Amino acid sequence: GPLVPESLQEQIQSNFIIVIHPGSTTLRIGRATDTLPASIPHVIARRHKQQGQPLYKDSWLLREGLNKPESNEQRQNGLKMVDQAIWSKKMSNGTRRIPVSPEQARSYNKQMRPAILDHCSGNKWTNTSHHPEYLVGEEALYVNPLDCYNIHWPIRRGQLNIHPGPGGSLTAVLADIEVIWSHAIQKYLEIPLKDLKYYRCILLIPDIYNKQHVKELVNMILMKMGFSGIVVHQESVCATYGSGLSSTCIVDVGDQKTSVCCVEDGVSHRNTRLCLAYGGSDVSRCFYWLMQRAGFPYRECQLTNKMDCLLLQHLKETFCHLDQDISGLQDHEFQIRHPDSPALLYQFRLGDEKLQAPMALFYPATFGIVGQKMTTLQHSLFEGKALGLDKAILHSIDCCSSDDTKKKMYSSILVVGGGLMFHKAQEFLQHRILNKMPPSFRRIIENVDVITRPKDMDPRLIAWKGGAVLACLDTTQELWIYQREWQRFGVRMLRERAAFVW
Ligand SMILES: Nc1ncnc2c1ncn2[C@@H]1O[C@H](COP(=O)(O)OP(=O)(O)OP(=O)(O)O)[C@@H](O)[C@H]1O
Ligand SMILES: [Cl-]
Ligand SMILES: [Mg+2]
Repeated sequence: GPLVPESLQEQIQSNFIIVIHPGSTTLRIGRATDTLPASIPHVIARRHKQQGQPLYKDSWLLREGLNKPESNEQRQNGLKMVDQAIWSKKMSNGTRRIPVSPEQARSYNKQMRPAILDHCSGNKWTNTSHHPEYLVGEEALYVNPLDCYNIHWPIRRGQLNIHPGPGGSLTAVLADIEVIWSHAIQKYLEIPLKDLKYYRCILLIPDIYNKQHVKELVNMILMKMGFSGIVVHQESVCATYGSGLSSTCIVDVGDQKTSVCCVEDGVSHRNTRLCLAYGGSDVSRCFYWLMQRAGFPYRECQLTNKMDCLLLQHLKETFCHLDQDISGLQDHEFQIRHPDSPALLYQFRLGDEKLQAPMALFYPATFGIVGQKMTTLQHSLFEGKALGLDKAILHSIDCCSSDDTKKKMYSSILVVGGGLMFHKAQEFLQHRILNKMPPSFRRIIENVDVITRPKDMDPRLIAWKGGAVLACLDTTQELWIYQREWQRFGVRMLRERAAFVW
């Protein structure tokens, strides 16, 4: 409650604490005093050192296992489960939702031609005339695909993006992280790197984390970048802080990973931890596939193409919904303003695809991913099969030992991150939870409450905000690990001094 005059707010403690929340697609970074953190595409373009090197592009909306022999059938059967769930749920007036045909749409759609809004789109490729060794964030996304740059996303599906080839070693990934993080600090926080010695860092990490990798990051923060101290915490607990819910089931739907777990007073219960290998991006790809069947008028779209991918993400965020009551064929329009093209405006007609795609989050077989580990527990048949979001929430809560805990968890489900930012998502999910949960508890419990915009904030920023909040906490004074303790004892510090059980 200490209100600080503007003449002094650059001198309070939290002005010298940098809060860092990495993501597969977006880095969120800022001073603990910033109201909004900077949001950067967590990506880097690196120049070739020679002529005639093959262009490496990281996968984004594509991933392994989409084209196995079984992929197409699995996709089909999932979409039938989605459809069954859609039909099964009556509309507000109590009637059935009348399905509309993809073919009916296709007929109208591929008579559609784009109009031009402008001769030039108004966007251009990042300029690389001066041969930068690298580019970061949005500048990286806008590198002409024909330029001699490899594109690297240091994080995929919420873990370090290690893979065969250039940029895929642990060391390359760490160097890319450092370059990306350092660039953001100088450019957006406007903090010279030589000054980091006066700063401390709060690093948010996944609920289920990799000890070795966290170790490395901490080493990077303290030793390579020059922060004097650091505090590491799980993004799930931070989410609870940012939202003000001491006890709650937390679900973080990101672009590529979905976390579920139960948190009780700053503690994520290991036995309740689940990580699912899908998120917003999978929905984006699915929506694309559905739209193609409806005669999607942009016919030269490709999933391997960054600009197209931004378009698909955007289309999903504009059209997709989880509202039973929005039905029928609707007339829509969208723009394309890519570099090297005109500003284009497209008419087209969409039906159930707008609802089917987001619901694949509850029927993830729809993604048609075959032969991959899809589910992860904290230190198998259950892993290779993808688990719907609601089943995961339930399963997680069911892994609480106490029943008073469970009462608390069913009663409060917090949903965080961007992945589930669809219209009516809160209601939609609250409805499934009621019907799907154990009926014994459904009675004992006054209501199931799903929270999506707590305090009416941006779900993408809740955890980051919690990180800042964590810096103000009294118990936090004892969490800091400082450079010299690290240089000396290293990993021993985390075992001794981590807020969570290392
Ligand atoms: N209004 C919206 N409607 C639907 N989806 C949205 C909306 N806004 C953002 N998203 C989605 O949120 C996802 C990104 O969420 P977020 O930035 O929390 O992920 P991340 O932290 O980068 O990824 P991860 O947590 O998987 O590592 C993207 O798939 C994006 O399309
Ligand atoms: Cl906000
Ligand atoms: Mg995330």
